[PDB]
Amino acid sequence: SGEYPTVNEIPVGEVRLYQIADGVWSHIATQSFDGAVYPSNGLIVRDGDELLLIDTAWGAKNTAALLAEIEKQIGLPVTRAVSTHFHDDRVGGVDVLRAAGVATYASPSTRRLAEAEGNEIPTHSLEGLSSSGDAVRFGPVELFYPGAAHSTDNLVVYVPSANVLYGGCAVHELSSTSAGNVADADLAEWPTSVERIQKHYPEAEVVIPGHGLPGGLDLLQHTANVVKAHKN
Ligand SMILES: C[C@@H](c1cccc2c(-c3ccc(NS(C)(=O)=O)c(C#N)c3)c(C(=O)O)[nH]c12)N1C[C@]2(C[C@@H](CN)C2)OC1=O
Ligand SMILES: [Zn+2]
Ligand SMILES: [Zn+2]
Repeated sequence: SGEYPTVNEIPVGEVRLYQIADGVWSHIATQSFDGAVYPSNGLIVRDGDELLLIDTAWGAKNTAALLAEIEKQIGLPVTRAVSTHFHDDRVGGVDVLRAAGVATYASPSTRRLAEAEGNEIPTHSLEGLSSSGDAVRFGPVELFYPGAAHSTDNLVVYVPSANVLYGGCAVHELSSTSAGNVADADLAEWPTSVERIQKHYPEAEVVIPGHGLPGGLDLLQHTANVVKAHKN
């Protein structure tokens, strides 16, 4: 009924959308992994009479449900998708997208990691993102590579029309006490990568984490704090 939707409010398999700003929504779904249930976010950005999708809904059936939810709520076609790192909460569902006629994109780093680990593989390579601090335009967003953090390949996405910063899994929600799933992380580089984000996007108004509630710029500092403390 209007609040940001949370893990116990979304059965696995169902997707909800949340309006962030004019022409910007997040998508929220839930999935089981290793016997626990987790929420996760992605982004939808209006691109004229089409939509750009950022990240899958964490699984094939969730991603089909995402497409159906977008058709219900928005009614414009998803034409392109970008995955912001190689994990299943970002690429699981790319096969569904690709069979729905969505052109799927990720960095070469993400593509290599996905292939090596047996995750679904976006079709198209995003060049120009291989050095920390790199940025490229993609439709109505800017893609930015901050350096290694949650994963070595993680990208962030900025919506300049709305000052929306989608941090993906390099950014944690304010209620987080722990640094999430750190299996593939670089805890030592993570704070430096967050500081690059802070420097590059000082006018962000909304910050969206990869999992959990959006907020403001404080999510960035909070993330740096929790990662440093976890590493400690
Ligand atoms: C698919 C993905 C994955 C799965 C399960 C949970 C998470 C989480 C995560 C964990 C705790 C959280 N909150 S909590 C402490 O319970 O309160 C929250 C929240 N909100 C989010 C994240 C994240 O932090 O981004 N990602 C996850 N994978 C899997 C894996 C690849 C590797 C195996 N080779 C392990 O690494 C990874 O990230
Ligand atoms: Zn991840
Ligand atoms: Zn994640």
